[PDB]
Amino acid sequence: AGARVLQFTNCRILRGGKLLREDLWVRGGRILDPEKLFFEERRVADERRDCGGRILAPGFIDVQINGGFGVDFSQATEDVGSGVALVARRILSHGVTSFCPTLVTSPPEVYHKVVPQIPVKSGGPHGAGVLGLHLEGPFISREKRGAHPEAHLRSFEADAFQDLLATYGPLDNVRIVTLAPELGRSHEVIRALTARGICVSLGHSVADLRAAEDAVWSGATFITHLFNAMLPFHHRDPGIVGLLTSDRLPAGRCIFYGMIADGTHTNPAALRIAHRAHPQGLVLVTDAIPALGLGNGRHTLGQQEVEVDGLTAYVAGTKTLSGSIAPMDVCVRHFLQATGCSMESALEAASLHPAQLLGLEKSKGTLDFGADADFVVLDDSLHVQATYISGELVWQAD
Amino acid sequence: ARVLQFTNCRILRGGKLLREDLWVRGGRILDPEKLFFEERRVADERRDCGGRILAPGFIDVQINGGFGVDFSQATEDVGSGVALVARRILSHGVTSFCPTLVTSPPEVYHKVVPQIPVKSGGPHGAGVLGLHLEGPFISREKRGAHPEAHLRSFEADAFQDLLATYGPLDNVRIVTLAPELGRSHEVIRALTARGICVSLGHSVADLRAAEDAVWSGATFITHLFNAMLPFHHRDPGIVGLLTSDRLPAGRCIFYGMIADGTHTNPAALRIAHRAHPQGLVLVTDAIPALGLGNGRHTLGQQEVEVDGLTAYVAGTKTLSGSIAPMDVCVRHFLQATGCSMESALEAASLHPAQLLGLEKSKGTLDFGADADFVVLDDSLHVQATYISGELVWQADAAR
Ligand SMILES: [Zn+2]
Ligand SMILES: [Zn+2]
Repeated sequence: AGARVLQFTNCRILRGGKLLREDLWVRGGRILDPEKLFFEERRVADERRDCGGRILAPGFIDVQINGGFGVDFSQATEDVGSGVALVARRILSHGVTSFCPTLVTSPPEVYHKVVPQIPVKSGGPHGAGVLGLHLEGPFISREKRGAHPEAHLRSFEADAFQDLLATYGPLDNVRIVTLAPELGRSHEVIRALTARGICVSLGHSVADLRAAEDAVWSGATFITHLFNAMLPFHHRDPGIVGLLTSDRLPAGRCIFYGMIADGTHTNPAALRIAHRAHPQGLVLVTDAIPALGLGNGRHTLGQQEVEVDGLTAYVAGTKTLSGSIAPMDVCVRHFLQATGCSMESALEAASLHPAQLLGLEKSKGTLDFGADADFVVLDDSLHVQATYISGELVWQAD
Repeated sequence: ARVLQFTNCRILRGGKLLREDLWVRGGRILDPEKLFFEERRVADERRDCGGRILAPGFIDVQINGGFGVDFSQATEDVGSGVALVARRILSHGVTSFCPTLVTSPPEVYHKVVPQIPVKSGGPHGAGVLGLHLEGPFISREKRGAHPEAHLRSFEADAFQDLLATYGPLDNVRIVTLAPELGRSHEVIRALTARGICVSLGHSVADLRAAEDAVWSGATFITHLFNAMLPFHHRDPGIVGLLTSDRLPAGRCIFYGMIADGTHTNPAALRIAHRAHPQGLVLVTDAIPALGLGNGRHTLGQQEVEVDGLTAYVAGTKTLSGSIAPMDVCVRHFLQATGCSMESALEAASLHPAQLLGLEKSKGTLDFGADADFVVLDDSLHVQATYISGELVWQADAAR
């Protein structure tokens, strides 16, 4: 009640699935109902900001990003925190206001050192907020390891959740774990992780549909880059993609799924068929690697060497895709162009949906009253012109 | 000239089940308001439907035979076999169909095609809308149950090669071919210029090849997912037509699906219906073993064995068509997709009518259309079948 009231005017705002010609009101970092404010507090805006007719949408949330701008999160470097901060800062210019630093399959000693150095952290002028870690691997399949090194894959059979605890170390900073559910004893691990509030995602897996459905019933709620590093859809063997159409899942519970809309990992047909089959679950992720923002050269991805050739990142010396160099705003615009969906659907896939996945939909991913005032200013092509966190301008184009 | 009024019914009209009466006169659906312009404003007969559903009669555009009849055999009485099938499928809710012939030697087409002409429906059976010729101009890689020995190609003289194979095409309504065949573009233009629907099937065509064939005039896909490349995130193949933005504006690509519970799992029916609901066409793809069950049968030049309710080419695990009737397919599609009753009924009637340009006379309960319709309960069991406003089959007479 003791903070300044900001009124953003001459804008279209994404609210309730629609672009509305309505002002955005903010105080103390949260969005205000202006009618409630005048009718209970009898207060008007302390400051007005003309948005020039542009679009305001909730800031993007990237739940799978391995690094960027030369930073590799899967390295136990001397200043891990500095690298996270650099990425957090730079992705503001991509419209990203929250993200999950992601680590790929690594030896346990890397997790033991890196994980405690990347805790949850609120966004601000210092960069997008850190929502917690996404640990992708090592409990994934050899057949679909993709860019993950075979030598550091692990399994559960010995002592299940304790094997995972010994591998990663304390899980306080962890928010998502990608695993392959066909691993023996995955049920016990999925129960333990979700009981601790950790989202379980299915990926890098040769699981069939029934195994995937079992994993959802155990508590899994996410699919890691749909179509990538999993078996294809077959009309008598649907695999993980079949989760998008399954009627055997808990009634009314939304299974979410990431898609990499960089133009290389999935064709327009795949983005369209998923968006049409299950629009509410689609989550845009960058799956970015350290070459994000650099565009070329040799980089690392954990224990692997990565080479960027043209606009595509491969494990050095191979034709194995190893992440993306497309920032989130590029993914949003590509998803929009490739699917022919509405601007609202593209913006929701990059913010609302990841927020819902993580249970944050009351504070992030929306412009609803009471939510955090994390939003981006967009032109009609969905180019980012400005980024706000807690109602404060934290990045502006030039 | 009698006016029939069906009362106490829900009718499928405009994509909705409406509690409205159905009026019929002269074999056609009647606008009751037209009676205000005539001398008599009351029906000559009223039929209380007990709250049941009236829907357009099913249209099966891919059925190879059934009940011991194999359309792809040059027997001494081809017409009698077609009539037998036509008669029996009334009990499955089917009031029109396209007898389908599989890959055969040219001598079979020359004898059989002239003996299966278009024929209106009636008490003697479902109407014949024309022939569906599936093959022989299809891929070796995806020939399925079609015999390798009788596949053919176009490269020599294209449409003339097709004419020499089939003989005169007057009775032909659909041709399934693989568009990656050389000179397929020419054949597709020639067929569609003559009013023949071209369907893509038994093909390893990539998406671009499939889209090109649509631009050439193709409007149908033969049993989606069966005998074609899978949906894939690098190149979706023919299935990608359901999501393509590269097709002629305003053209609905239609696609058949076999909803027998064996040819495609529920995920496939769901993913297609959600990606492109307006194009989905239910076909039985029935084979001569329909209604006979286990044992040895034929499918054209092939021997077929039905073992455990599944049809295979004898001595193989190669699927060779279906033994599920259309009403079973309708109910399976409904249950498997969770779609509306209206969507399931439209996929079995409206959509195949639209494919064939017949939506003003078949596949609808619109005014002026042919009064071909079925009486259904809420589980979509067919309890009665009407053609030209006349009752031609009834499940029982308990009511
Ligand atoms: Zn991955
Ligand atoms: Zn076929």
